[PDB]
Amino acid sequence: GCPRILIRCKQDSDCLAGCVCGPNGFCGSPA
Amino acid sequence: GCPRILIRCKQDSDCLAGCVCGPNGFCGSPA
Amino acid sequence: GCPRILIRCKQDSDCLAGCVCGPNGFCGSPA
Amino acid sequence: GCPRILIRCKQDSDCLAGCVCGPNGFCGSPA
Amino acid sequence: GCPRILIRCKQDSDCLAGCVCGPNGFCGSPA
Amino acid sequence: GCPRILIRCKQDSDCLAGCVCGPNGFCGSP
Ligand code: NA
Ligand code: NA
Ligand code: NA
Repeated sequence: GCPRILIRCKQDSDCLAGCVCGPNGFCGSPA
Repeated sequence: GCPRILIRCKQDSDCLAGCVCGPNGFCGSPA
Repeated sequence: GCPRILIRCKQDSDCLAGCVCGPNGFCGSPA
Repeated sequence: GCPRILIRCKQDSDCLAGCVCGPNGFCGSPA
Repeated sequence: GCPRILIRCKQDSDCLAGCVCGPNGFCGSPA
Repeated sequence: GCPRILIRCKQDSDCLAGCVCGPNGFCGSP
């Protein structure tokens, strides 16, 4: 799954492996 | 999954969620 | 001390060395 | 530019390269 | 523009914003 | 002290709070 470090993002490729960019503008797991 | 950031460790609890302290003294995925 | 990177957690072992999982679900110093 | 990881700071040197300490005590891009 | 945190990768999307996955299997700045 | 995340550095200001740029070229505890 996605690391739980808070990282702001605008798109999914901004995030670490396993993550997508959530509607809150942070990297998160895609569940 | 363990995050793939390189983190030096002594013991498993030094590591982020999903990780253990591997043979080579870095955090990594179990086995 | 606990590094001042914001990381969400469920239990203490989710956090980096020096940190515990606070009642707000973020890593921090046991102080 | 400053990495978009949430990191608390009291002064710019607390942050990663490219970053300054913003008005709310987190690391961010200058200006 | 790539943060200088050492992160191992298999593909560019594994890396933070501004980074690509070098032939070295680490996140780094592109050309 | 300093987090044990590997961060490459040229100077101390490249590092997180409590850290300096050590002779190994990485941020560490002073
Ligand atoms: Na831990
Ligand atoms: Na710094
Ligand atoms: Na990415």
